[PDB]
Amino acid sequence: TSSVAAFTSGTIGLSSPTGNFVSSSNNPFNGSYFLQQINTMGMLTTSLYVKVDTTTMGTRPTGAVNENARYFTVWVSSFLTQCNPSNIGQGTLEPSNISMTSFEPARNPISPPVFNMNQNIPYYASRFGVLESYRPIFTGSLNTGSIDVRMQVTPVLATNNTTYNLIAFTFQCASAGLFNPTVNGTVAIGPVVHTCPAARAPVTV
Amino acid sequence: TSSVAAFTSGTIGLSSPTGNFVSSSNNPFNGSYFLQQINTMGMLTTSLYVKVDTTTMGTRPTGAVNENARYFTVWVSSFLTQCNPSNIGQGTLEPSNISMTSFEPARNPISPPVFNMNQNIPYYASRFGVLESYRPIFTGSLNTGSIDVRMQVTPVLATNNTTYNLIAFTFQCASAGLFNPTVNGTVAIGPVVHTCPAARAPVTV
Amino acid sequence: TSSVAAFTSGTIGLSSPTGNFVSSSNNPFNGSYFLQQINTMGMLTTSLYVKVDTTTMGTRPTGAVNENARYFTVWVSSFLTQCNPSNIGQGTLEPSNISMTSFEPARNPISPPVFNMNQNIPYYASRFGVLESYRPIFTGSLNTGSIDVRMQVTPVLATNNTTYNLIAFTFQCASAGLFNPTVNGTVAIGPVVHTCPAARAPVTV
Repeated sequence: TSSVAAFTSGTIGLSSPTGNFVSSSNNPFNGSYFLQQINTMGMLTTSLYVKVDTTTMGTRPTGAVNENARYFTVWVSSFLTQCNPSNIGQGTLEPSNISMTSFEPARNPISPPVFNMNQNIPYYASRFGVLESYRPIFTGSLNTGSIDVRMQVTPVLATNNTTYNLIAFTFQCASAGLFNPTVNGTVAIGPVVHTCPAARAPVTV
Repeated sequence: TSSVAAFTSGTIGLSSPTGNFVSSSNNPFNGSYFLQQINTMGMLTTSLYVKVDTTTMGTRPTGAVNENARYFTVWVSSFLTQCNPSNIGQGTLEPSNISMTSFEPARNPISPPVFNMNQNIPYYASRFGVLESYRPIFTGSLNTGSIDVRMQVTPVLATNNTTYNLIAFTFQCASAGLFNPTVNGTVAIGPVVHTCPAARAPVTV
Repeated sequence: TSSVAAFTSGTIGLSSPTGNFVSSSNNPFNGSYFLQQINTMGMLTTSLYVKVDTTTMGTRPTGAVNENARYFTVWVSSFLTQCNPSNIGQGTLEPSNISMTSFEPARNPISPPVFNMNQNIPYYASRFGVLESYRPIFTGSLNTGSIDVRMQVTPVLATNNTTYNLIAFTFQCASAGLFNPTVNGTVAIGPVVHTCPAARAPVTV
């Protein structure tokens, strides 16, 4: 068995808004993504692109509190059926017989707050970990400014009363606009690269 | 065959100014570098050191526009003959029969503006991607302050009119001086480390 | 022999305060750490967690001259018996016959100031290289605010008069409190990830 493994999911051209992301005001929406991870001997490197198109993201409730939200969270999961809040799709594994457990991040020993999926507050704010600064690309009148991303391996309490370790990425826009229904266009960000310890070196199924 | 490969170019001495770098005022200059790259199963990691010695970098013209310039760009290329704006030198491949195409970055899906080499405008500002913060080391009276580095995989229209994907690094100084002919010394920065998706896993020639 | 190798030291529990760290007021103290490193074909990646508990860190002398320190340094070393200022413990190598010399960082060609362990000032400030921003987790009255980490490969003159290359991590707290003996609690930070070139590709003993 290889001491190196890769997982890829999403659309190479950020074309299919199958991701379920949530704004800091608890409004879900849809975005495209491209996720490319490698496990090198127990260290997980995750490369993530995200794109949100106002014409394919869904309904933006009016109201100051809803339109003025600047943050949104994307969950990267290796438990694509048991615990997958953002709906990361099945992808491509290399070697093809490698277990998805090869992309589970190690338990985070700083012990951040649990994301409790049983209380149906769908927004979790990633807060404890590295903050990286990005400038995204726009089209239309949408202008988020620069976006910092907080990255935090987090225990997620599923409805089955068990905790699973996922990576929360919270995108922190400098300016309001993505969630204001009068503002239109697209914002695309990445590659957002995160490194953390994996639960294990790569294992075959 | 190997799922991991390495490319090394430049000199550890940082005293061979063969790099063709360009200030935001469109003034070319000579600088030293040391580039060490690894491809791990389709993920490209780049370590770059840059060093500029005012006595070897070439004539610095006077005038506010030239002397007050704080930004400069270095292009990292895997197409050393066909599209190599900053003159990355032939280097060492491990294993020795691995193809340079193993160090090609994957097309950036956020689609940033193309660098058109045919326009005879040598400076391109890296804008879209991660910004990392460095403190460099100086000698002499030269003092750039801290330097942030923006890192962007970019399509480049080469002089043969094929489009190639390269990595733009724009170094953003806090203080002017590097391009002031009355300010002398050296500045050395690094290791500046970038991760992005490669176009492929490693392949032999 | 593998072109990939791993080293792990410390405890995931972050409750064994055997690390010897030093504040900016030259006061030593004890902390817990969990260090996981990988060498991929000559590229060294370091994941580091640090935790400090006021009940186990040791005596914090009184007086603003001591209590107002916001910075501390942690030395990551591969020379565990000859040059190991923070007392990184023997750990676990994968594969088990791989040399510790596989985790030695390459000499830093920007040539930052040497740390001479034979003289009597224990605090060394990491200055030259990347600065990364983290938010840590607290318990108790302790609040350091956010913490930036400066990461610098550094020549260290050991007490045997040989110079070794090590990695200096200086943790820069936004607020004082950690070294004020009337403030109690814990602070845990990470994963702090650093990449730099290794002195060599992995080699077996």
